[PDB]
Amino acid sequence: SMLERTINLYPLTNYTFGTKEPLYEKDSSVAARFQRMREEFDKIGMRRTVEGVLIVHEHRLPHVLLLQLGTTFFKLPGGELNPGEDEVEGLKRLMTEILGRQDGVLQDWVIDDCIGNWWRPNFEPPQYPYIPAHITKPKEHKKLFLVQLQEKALFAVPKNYKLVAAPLFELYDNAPGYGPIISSLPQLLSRFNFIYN
Amino acid sequence: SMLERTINLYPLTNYTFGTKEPLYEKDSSVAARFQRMREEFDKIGMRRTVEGVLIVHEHRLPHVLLLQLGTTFFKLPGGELNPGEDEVEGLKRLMTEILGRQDGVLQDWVIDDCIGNWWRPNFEPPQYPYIPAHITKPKEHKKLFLVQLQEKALFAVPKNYKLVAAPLFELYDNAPGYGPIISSLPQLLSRFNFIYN
Ligand SMILES: C[C@@]1(Cc2cc(-c3ccccc3)no2)NC(=O)CC1=O
Ligand SMILES: C[C@@]1(Cc2cc(-c3ccccc3)no2)NC(=O)CC1=O
Ligand SMILES: [Zn+2]
Ligand SMILES: [Zn+2]
Ligand SMILES: [Zn+2]
Ligand SMILES: [Zn+2]
Repeated sequence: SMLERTINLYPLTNYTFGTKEPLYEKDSSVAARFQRMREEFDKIGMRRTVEGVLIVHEHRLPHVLLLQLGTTFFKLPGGELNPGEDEVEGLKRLMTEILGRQDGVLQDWVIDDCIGNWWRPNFEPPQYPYIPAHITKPKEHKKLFLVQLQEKALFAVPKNYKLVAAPLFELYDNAPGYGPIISSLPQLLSRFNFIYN
Repeated sequence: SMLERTINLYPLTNYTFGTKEPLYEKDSSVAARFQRMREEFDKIGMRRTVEGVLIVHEHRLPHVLLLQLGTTFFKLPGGELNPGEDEVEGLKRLMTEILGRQDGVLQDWVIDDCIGNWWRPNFEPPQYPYIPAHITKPKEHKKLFLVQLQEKALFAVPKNYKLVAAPLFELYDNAPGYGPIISSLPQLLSRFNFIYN
């Protein structure tokens, strides 16, 4: 009857958030983003994106680490796989790129849980947790993984981003604030047995 | 990188839906429902409810089996555990009670996946996929399980219910139609690798 995965959470105060050089997006606008998505689809097919969910707590209240581009959109650490790249090795690479330390000490990322899939049917913003009706060639597949943090870690945040610890109640039913993926993280995390260490 | 659970789905046409005597709710109204919930909380503490998600497909389109009380509210097969009752044995008991055959042939329910948790903080309708802030004594804990169906099965539907096969797109973002639990099932099922048999 214990069919739940057990996940160790540690206090937000256990983690050190340093700073490093800005990390710039490949697209300077939504228009460019969808242009490049069109160009790559015609060369190498469906975009494969991976996103990591990193959880901490304070006073046994779970928080998801989000990356805020200045004071704009919130995103999960993650991004685009290269063609032929393993999903898990790819997320470890992208999370090292985004939050990895300047002193070049290896963070040990542990990824043992897929927590969802999202599909983009067109070169447009709408994404669904399923392939919609009549769609044979989705333009993007996004896969979310739960990342088990070590007890303590040093993270280097690119100077152009803020790292925010978002409590679940704030995500819940707040698609306008966070979009349909991050806003459904409370539902997607409810199945886990969190230890508050 | 295959961290997904693999789930066999079969066609809706593989399953036989017979009929049996009505199965009446213990509460004749929302008011009675919350009254009885108050009375039991003071005797035996937090209500423990279990709900099963049974999935089929037609033409590789996944459908969740819902029970419609006449033409009213949609519910998952499930209900209240007795004090000291195992969650999994309890859901098998409740699903036998609701959909079990009249000829008293055993359905073999396979339950290997928790897909979420919901908490009712007050004797009121609101439920959250987490224990809300300042709540030490939640009044109900609801646990959802994915039920792996056999290739073929005979189900006996109580005459006062309809068994509806609901496609995911219809559930998605339709809390008004289905409430916050069923409406978030597409997100909660997205992590599974469905085989369409
Ligand atoms: C190639 C790369 C690498 C990348 C990831 C991030 C990033 C993701 C999440 C939070 C903060 C930063 N910025 O650049 N460039 C892009 O424009 C998308 C992408 O995958
Ligand atoms: C004790 C019991 C048994 C039960 C379950 C169902 C039922 C659930 C889902 C779909 C269709 C029918 N109706 O009665 N009586 C109640 O009033 C709640 C409960 O747990
Ligand atoms: Zn504390
Ligand atoms: Zn795909
Ligand atoms: Zn077919
Ligand atoms: Zn509980």
